[PDB]
Amino acid sequence: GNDQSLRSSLLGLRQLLRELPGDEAPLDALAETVLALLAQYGSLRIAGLYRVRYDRTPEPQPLATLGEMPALDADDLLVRTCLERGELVSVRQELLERGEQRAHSALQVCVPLVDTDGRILALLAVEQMPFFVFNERTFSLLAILAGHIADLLQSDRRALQLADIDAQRFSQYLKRSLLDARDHGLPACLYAFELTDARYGEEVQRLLEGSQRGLDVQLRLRNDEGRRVLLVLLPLTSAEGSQGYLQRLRILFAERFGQARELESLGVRIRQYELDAGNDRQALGHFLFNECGLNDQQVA
Repeated sequence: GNDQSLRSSLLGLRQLLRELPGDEAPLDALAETVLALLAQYGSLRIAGLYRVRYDRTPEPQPLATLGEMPALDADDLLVRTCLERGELVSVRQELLERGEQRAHSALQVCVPLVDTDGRILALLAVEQMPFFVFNERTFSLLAILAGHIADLLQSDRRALQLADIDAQRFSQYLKRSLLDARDHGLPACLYAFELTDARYGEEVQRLLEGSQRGLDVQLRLRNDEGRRVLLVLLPLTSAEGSQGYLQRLRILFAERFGQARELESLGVRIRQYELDAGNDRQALGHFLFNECGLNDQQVA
């Protein structure tokens, strides 16, 4: 619902990124797009996007602006606090209620774009947004969006990392889904498909791999019982979405194989794990290693 809008925005951004020449710095090239996306989700009126250097200081000249963005500062406390802390920070509501923003010449909120490593890539500095959005629901969707954007921009150093790009993407997406769940209660779903019948194993895996679509990420593995397992993560997906995912998958299996066969008749054992906040912090381990028969060398 809300989840598909977010996913759609992120898929749009990933597409632009993928089409980018290659001599072009993604943060420079797509800055206006990133600012527009942030503006749309936070109903922002006046804002700026700034590059953040390797020492957590911002470059004063904006990559992009929205509305009548002022020049920055000299050492604005909100700007400093945000980059220091690597977290979103806001002024107190009462400053806005008093009308004290023009005098005091202050911002309203600062949002850092931090990847799954805790690397700060960019700063969103908001001068103006409507009072009715100056709240925790909005601040939270900005933080969610800023993190996923930062992860997508992280589109280098995998040209310097040793792992298959597919394993690298699954690992990053999983960590991010864990943060989305722990920090904001956003849902995601992991499906594990264990292929127990070696006659159909090959073609089932091919069908499953071929089904991959927008943001879903997969990892091909062998478990401790000798059997192929295909792990599928559905980021930013509610229960209605992840249940719908399997319904589509069953239709696909029916096209390919018997309409008179169910997936399970092909030796497919399905296991599912909904990521949560109230979840056990060790329960994902039991799912992955034990239930799925995997190990911490294959999933980390």
